[PDB]
Amino acid sequence: SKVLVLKSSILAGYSQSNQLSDYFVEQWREKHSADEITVRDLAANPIPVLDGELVGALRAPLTPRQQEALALSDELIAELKAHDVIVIAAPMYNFNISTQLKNYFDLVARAGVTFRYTENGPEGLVTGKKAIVITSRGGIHKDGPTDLVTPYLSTFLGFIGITDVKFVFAEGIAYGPEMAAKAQSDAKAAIDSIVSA
Amino acid sequence: SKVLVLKSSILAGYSQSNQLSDYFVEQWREKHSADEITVRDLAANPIPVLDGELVGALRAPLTPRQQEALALSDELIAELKAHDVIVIAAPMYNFNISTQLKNYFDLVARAGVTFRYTENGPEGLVTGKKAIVITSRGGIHKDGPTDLVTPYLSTFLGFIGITDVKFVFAEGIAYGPEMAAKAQSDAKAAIDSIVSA
Ligand SMILES: Cc1cc2nc3c(=O)[nH]c(=O)nc-3n(C[C@H](O)[C@H](O)[C@H](O)COP(=O)(O)O)c2cc1C
Ligand SMILES: Cc1cc2nc3c(=O)[nH]c(=O)nc-3n(C[C@H](O)[C@H](O)[C@H](O)COP(=O)(O)O)c2cc1C
Repeated sequence: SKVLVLKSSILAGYSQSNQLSDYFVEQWREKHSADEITVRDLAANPIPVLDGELVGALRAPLTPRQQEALALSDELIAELKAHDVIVIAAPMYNFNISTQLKNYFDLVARAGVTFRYTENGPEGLVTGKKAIVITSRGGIHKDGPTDLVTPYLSTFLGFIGITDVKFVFAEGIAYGPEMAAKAQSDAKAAIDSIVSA
Repeated sequence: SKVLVLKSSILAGYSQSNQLSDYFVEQWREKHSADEITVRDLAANPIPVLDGELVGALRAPLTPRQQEALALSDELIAELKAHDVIVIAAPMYNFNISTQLKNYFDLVARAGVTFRYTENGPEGLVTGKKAIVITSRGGIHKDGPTDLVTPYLSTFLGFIGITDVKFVFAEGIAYGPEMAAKAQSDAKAAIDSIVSA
């Protein structure tokens, strides 16, 4: 089986979500040693912003910049469709996801490729996947009205076919050492229950 | 009084939200001729993505790139604080706002500048504003679970102090000519009720 890990924090080795993604990988390698794991760091190797020129590349001959972004989109969709387990690190910045992750989403969502229209609605074409979202927050938003990230991720992932999503939260990072420790400990325990399922 | 219009679509003169923002400006000029209106097109003049280098500029001496982004952030916050009425065009792309608008948000949200921490929580420092969100959608999401854009905008704007927000929806653009006409007509009528309040 095949695991894809998508890192999206801008805080590099200080990132809470990267430390937790790295813990997931460690645990996965020990407990499922035959599985191949690919890590894509969307901050280290940024995906361009979706602009008018790029959306044209996805939807006459293309400019160099456009051909290249189509190629990238194809590469990213191919990689997603190639993996069985999708781990998405989704730190919350200003009540949204990171722009790093977003730009990835904007190249992956493509009609007739990752979803298609039917009579009874759109349906996703990325099938058979199990996702895990590792989402870190300075504050505490879980199950509250200020967490749009969680439902947005469920919505966006479901749209492209990924309806089996498990969320791992690391909240209250900003609230001192007991709380930041609690966040790590709680997230790791959640990861452990997933890895040993 | 002073009106700031923030355009965020990537579809230029084909943009539904830009056409509706332009209608708002037209109507505002006719009905409040003394008011000064500023239009900032976040697609035409893009704001950089918030990355590790830039967040450093906001939070030792800075690189050229960092000083410049601080300067930009200061300019954007100064402009926002200078206006009374804030019109934000928020087309929905892949269940989020545009990255164009987002990058603006990521430079405007700054502790001790647009919000501050207190004992009873954070409180916004952009006070006295009236916002209008003009949000366009191919589908129909209003009051449903797939509209995270609306609560995200309320949340993010409220965080920085902008708690008086009125939403103008133009939905079902993608559903043929009666529906796209309906969207325009319904949005314009909503704008009209706002402009003549
Ligand atoms: C740009 C910026 C924006 C942030 N916005 C929020 C916020 O909306 N809500 C919150 O609870 N924490 C916020 N935080 C705190 C982060 O969510 C917290 O540091 C989390 O650990 C980030 O994950 P990371 O370390 O993997 O990048 C923000 C941090 C930064 C850098
Ligand atoms: C990149 C892309 C993504 C889109 N995503 C959605 C979507 O999530 N939901 C929806 O209802 N419409 C979606 N649409 C349709 C737009 O919301 C619709 O065309 C709206 O009119 C866009 O505003 P604009 O013309 O001002 O840019 C999308 C369009 C594009 C270009």
